[PDB]
Amino acid sequence: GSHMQYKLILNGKTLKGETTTEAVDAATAEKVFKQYANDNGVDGEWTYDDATKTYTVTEGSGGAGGQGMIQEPALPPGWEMKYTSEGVRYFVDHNTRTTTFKDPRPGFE
Repeated sequence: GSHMQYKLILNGKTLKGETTTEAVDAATAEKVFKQYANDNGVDGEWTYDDATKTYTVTEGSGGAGGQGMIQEPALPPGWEMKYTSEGVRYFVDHNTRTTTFKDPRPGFE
């Protein structure tokens, strides 16, 4: 009667499931399910649809590009390509501040 049903969907990776709760407020339905999702380690962009009273908590914000593992020329941010006084090629991880030998030729053929 005075109680209205509300849904929840936990779109997570190691935590996936659905549930339902009864409340007289929308804010209360949120707050109760937040404590519910909390103990499951699920928090995310809290979306809602007024047609179905479905609260949707998605674990994440985006997925980003699926392919593009550094396949472009030039040096990437924080990288230095410098040579020794003998013409030997070495790289500098300025991100961690260390030297590293990263050449496309393994063993220098």
